This record gives sequence, C-alpha cells and structure tokens, in this order.
Amino acid sequence: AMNSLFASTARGLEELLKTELENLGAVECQVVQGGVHFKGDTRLVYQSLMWSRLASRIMLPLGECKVYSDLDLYLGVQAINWTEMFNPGATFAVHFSGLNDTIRNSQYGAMKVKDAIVDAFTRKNLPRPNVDRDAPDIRVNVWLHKETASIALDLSGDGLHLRGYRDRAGIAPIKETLAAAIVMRSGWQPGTPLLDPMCGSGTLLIEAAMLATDRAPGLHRGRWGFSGWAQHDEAIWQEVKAEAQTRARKGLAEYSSHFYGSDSDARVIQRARTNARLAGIGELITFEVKDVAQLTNPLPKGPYGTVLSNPPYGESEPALIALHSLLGRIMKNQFGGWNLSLFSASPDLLSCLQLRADKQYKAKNGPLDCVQKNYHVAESMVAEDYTNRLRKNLKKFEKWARQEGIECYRLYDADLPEYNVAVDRYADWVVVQEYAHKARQRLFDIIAATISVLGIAPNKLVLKTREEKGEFLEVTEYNAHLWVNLTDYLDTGLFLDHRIARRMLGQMSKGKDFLNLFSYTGSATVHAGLGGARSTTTVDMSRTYLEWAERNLRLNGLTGRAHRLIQADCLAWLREANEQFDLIFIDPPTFSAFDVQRDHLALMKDLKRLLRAGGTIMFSNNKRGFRMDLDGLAKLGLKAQEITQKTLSQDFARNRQIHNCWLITAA
Ligand SMILES: Nc1ncnc2c1ncn2[C@@H]1O[C@H](CSCC[C@H](N)C(=O)O)[C@@H](O)[C@H]1O
Ligand SMILES: Nc1ncnc2c1ncn2[C@@H]1O[C@H](CSCC[C@H](N)C(=O)O)[C@@H](O)[C@H]1O
Repeated sequence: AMNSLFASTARGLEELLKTELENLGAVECQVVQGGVHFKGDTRLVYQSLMWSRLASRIMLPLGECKVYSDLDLYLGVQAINWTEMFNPGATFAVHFSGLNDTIRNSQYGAMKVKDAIVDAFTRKNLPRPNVDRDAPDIRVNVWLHKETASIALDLSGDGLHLRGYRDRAGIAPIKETLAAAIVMRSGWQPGTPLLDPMCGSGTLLIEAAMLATDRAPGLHRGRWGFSGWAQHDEAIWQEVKAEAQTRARKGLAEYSSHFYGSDSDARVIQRARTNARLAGIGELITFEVKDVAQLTNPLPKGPYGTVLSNPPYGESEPALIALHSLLGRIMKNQFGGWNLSLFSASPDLLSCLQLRADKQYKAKNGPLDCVQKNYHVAESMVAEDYTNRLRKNLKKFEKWARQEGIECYRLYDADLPEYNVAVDRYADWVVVQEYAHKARQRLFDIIAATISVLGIAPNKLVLKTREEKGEFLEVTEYNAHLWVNLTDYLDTGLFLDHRIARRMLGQMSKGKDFLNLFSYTGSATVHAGLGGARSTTTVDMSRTYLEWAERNLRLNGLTGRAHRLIQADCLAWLREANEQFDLIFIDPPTFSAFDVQRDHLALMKDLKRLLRAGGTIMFSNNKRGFRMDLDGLAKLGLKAQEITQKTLSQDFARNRQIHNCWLITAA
C-alpha cells in the first residue's frame, strides 16, 4: 500500500513541516494552508507519528463528499466502513470544523456524523459504540470547506504537542510544536551550549535537548489514536518503537554539551525541573532561580553557544524597557561571540537590546503576533547625547537642590531638540513627560538612558505619554509638605516652576489675611499658612482640587475656622465678594469664558475692592508675550512691580514658557 496522510500544523510552520516529513521518508508532500498532505507506506505512517516535532495532528483521510442536505453527509459518512474499522468495545468521538449553508452549526455537524456512525451498527444489528469525548479510542475529524466535507481518522489521538512530559491541560505559554520551530529557527547548533535566562516552564530548552539527543517527540507519549482501529499494524508499530528506544539511548549517552535555564520565579523553576526530568533529558539541563540581572556565562573560556529566550512583553513600561536594556548590556559583557535568539510579542522592546538582528521570523502564538529575531554578539553608543546632558544636569541640579532645600525639580527640560521631553524628579520618584514605532523606540531609548543615569529603580519612573487609579506621594518644598499624584492627572498637583513665588508668599504672610484665587491644589496657601497667615481663603471651581488643597492644608496642621475653601467660579466670586485681605495670590490659567490678557484689568478692578490698606497682590501668569496694562492700572490707582526675574528657578531657566510675576499695590 501507498497511504495518503495529512499533518496539520500552525500557519507559518507548513514549509518547515514539509521538510521534516521529507527527512523521515515521506513522499509527494504538498503544503496547504494549516497543513501538509503526504504519502508513504505503513512504516512511514508510524514513523511520522513518532518522529514529527511540528505536526499538531496526523490523520488518515477516509473520504470526502458534497454536502447539500443532512442526507448527503449521512450517505457520505456511511460510505465508510465503520463496523469493520472499530476494534470491539472501542469508544469514539467526532470533531467537526467548518460550516456551509446546510451545516450552519458545528456541534450540529458533529452530531449528525456521530448518528450516521452509530447507525452503521444498528443497521447491522451490532451493539452501538459509546462516545468518550475525553479519551476516545477512535477520533474522527471532519473538515467542511466550501461544499465538501473531508472525513479522516485522527491517528495522533491527543495533540502531538503533548510529548508525555507535562499535563494534558496544561495550557503552556508556547505549544511544544511552536517551541520546536523556534529552536530550529534560532541558529542554534546542536552540541553547543544553549541557555535561556527567562526560561519559564523550560519548554524551549526541553525541545532543544530532545531534538539534539535524537529523542523522539513520541517516545514518552502514553496514548495514540491508532489503538482502537482494526487496520492498525502492531508489528510495524513495535519496530518503530524499538528504533526510537535505540536512538534515544545513544543520543543521550553520547551528548557532551549542556543546557542552562534560569528564571526569577521559583515556582516555574520547580515545574521546569520536573518537566525536564520526565522528558528523559533531565541530566542534560541545569535550572536555577536567578534574575536576569545576575545572569552570568557559565563557560567564560568557551565554546560559544546560543542564548535563546522568550522575554516578557507589555501585557510602554519602564520595568520592561529596563529588563531588555540590561539584557543587551549583559550579552555584550558576558556572551561575546555567542548567537542570540529571542521570541517576543514586542519588537520595540527587542530594540532596547541595542543589537542589530541579521534574521527574523513572524509567528502567531494563539491570537498574538510575535517575532523571533537572531543576533550575533560581537566579541570583546546609546543616545550618549542625552546621556551626557543629563549626567551634567544631574551634577548641576542635585547640588543646587541640596543647597536650596528642594526635592522636587526639573532635571531636564527639552534641552536638546532631538530629545524633546521633560524629566521631573519628585523625591525618590521620576516623571518623564513626552511632548513630540520610530517614535516609540526613541522614547524607549530615552527612558532606558534616564533610568540608567539616575540609578533609579524602574517602578519609580512614571511615563506620561503624548497619547487614573491609585496613589499619592508626600513631598516637601522648602518647609511645606505637599501631596502629589504622578499618574492620574494631566499635572501632578504641584507646578514646580513657581516655587519661589510660593516661598515669597510665605515670607510676606505673618499675621496676614491671605486669599488664593484659581488655587488648584492650594500649594501657595500651604506656604502662606505656615508663614503665620491669620486666615487663609482658598478658591477654585474644581471640587477635586479643593478636596486635594484641604488635604495639603491638613498635612501641615492648618485646619479649623481660620482656613476656608470655597468652590466657585472666581470671577463671579470677585464680582460679589466684600471681605478684605492683606495678601492676595492670583495665578490663573491663560484661558478657561475667561481670558487673562483680555480680562486682567477687570480682575485688578475687583481685587482692588478686596485689598486692605497697605496690602499686596501677587499676580502671575504664563501667557506667552503677556502685556501688563500699566496705564489701565495707574488709572485704577494701582502700581505694579515686575518680579519675574527674581522668581525664576534655575531648573527652568532655559524654558520657553515664561511665568510672568508681579507685586501690585496702592499707587
Ligand atoms: N528579571 C528577570 N530575570 C529572570 N526571569 C524573569 C525576569 N523577569 C521575568 N522573568 C521570567 O520571564 C519569563 C517569561 S515567559 C517564558 C515562557 C517560556 N519560554 C515557556 O515556554 O514556558 C517568566 O517565566 C518570568 O518568570
Ligand atoms: N473660572 C474659574 N474659577 C475658579 N477656578 C478656576 C476657573 N478656571 C480655572 N480654574 C482653576 O484654575 C486652576 C488653574 S491651575 C492654576 C495654578 C494654581 N494657581 C497654583 O498655584 O497651583 C485649576 O485648579 C482650575 O480648576
């Protein structure tokens, strides 16, 4: 006999499958979407079941028909000689994929086929065979495409990816058949060291070890689809089985190289170790619990080999960027001369390695697009532009900030126009704020470089992207304690560039009645309050920012009747108000119905009504090119002394946005 077979595989693997079938004897192989049709004699059927590492399932087409009625399928199914095919007492199951105008539901199709099969027994007065979906002895597949159903015996039984070293469920993050592909694409030469420092369940390393010691994927499988079937040939199966034993033993006894796996998670490593032991190859592989950060080359004196792995992906994250960036640095340092292959769902994260891949492959892993890329690591740059600038600013501002008593400040303010980003330090945290795949990888480089210059821990870096759950952070500004939130708002709750105007209010405050309009989180009120203000009044339209202001006042012991918070539109509040204040801070947005340039004079007109004799208004804004109407003011009997230069902090000295600042008083 010449038999006709079909092997299914994952899309993308078909050509690799066909070569593997050919290498083991198969003839007339033709790739097709999701599989390979092939031929060989009966030893060849058994040899492909035992030996194929890429096949998901191997089956035997039994026939095919057109399906234009429940009847056609029924007739079509009964053409095949079931009663003679089943061993006595064999259980069965039917899996049916695909649909047409008559079989509009798959489970329906599986049902009609199952019924047609049972009816081959009824019509010959035989005991009806039972179904066992869990572990049938006979599995029948049918594939319906366009108008044709194709029926086939599944010879694999369980999927061929189960090699007998795991759990039949299971759910591996990478199927065994895909992991064997990855090893084949990796450039890894069997017989040279292989290492995976993020090894998970160890699957990559176990497939590799089995491939390299000629250990058949089938060697340890406990069950096959051919055992319930009458045409089965035990003596040929026995001969394939004994050929497998012989080759495994020699493969193992002769292998002289080694496999190294490591992973940070102690649970997976215990599973990796039991898996490998059950694969038969456990003596060839060493697993340890170890972070990529302490990765070392166990063979510093050679021979070179391959580092093969499947890193975590963004399931933008600073921790991932840092993990990829450090891996590249460790490759270069520890594994010069070696081959590197990586399977990832994030090409952008692979770019953080700072290596150029000389080969790549696309593969689906379930629903996810992944790539595998291979690289050569040279024997014995990185936005050095930004790096040097940032190391400079760091030396400069760290010292300046220590002298001034400042712990939140701007480390970098788009100083180089090709690295157009702000980096703000808040105590032990850092926020990088973007302004600007090409783009994304440049951003990643900036993040890697900034994590590396600062010596900061990745989880303490927050990325605010060009494109709200959690936590507030307590910070100081000279003597104020303030709450910030680095992630949930467009801003952090503290406008850092205005710290000096804030410190000044605090010096001008002793026994003063203070008013703060457009107060935001009330940081200026906290400075006034701690300067001995006799009462503070803090106003803003936002209930959230007023709650946050109150929490800031509370943080510095400023509670009770003397410290008020008022939710209002500040302009209508100004129209109607009567009380008087000695010190007034008003620092509005440029627009909100309100226009600072247009309306400032009319604010000063109302503010005048509220300013107690001898009092001062500190007015500020950040409208670009703002013009103070000095004539309007003098007409109101007010004068204005610009203090903009005196209130400029060093960390913001080169910034475009100018925060203009004025002391207004009685003429
Ligand atoms: N910093 C670090 N050092 C070492 N291992 C890490 C790490 N960060 C994450 N990991 C590990 O990286 C792994 C990525 S998932 C690996 C899946 C694996 N190839 C398989 O076939 O089963 C996880 O096991 C996680 O524990
Ligand atoms: N018409 C209006 N009346 C009252 N508050 C307003 C407003 N329009 C905007 N605001 C508030 O103005 C603030 C702008 S942020 C101003 C910065 C703030 N003065 C500080 O010292 O930190 C926000 O808190 C916003 O809610």
